[PDB]
Amino acid sequence: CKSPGSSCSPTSYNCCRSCNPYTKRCY
Repeated sequence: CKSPGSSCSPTSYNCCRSCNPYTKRCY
């Protein structure tokens, strides 16, 4: 995954804790 806080794409949700759609950053 991507680490929390990290610059990610909203729709792919490619974080361990989902990508915040508004900020492009993992919860």
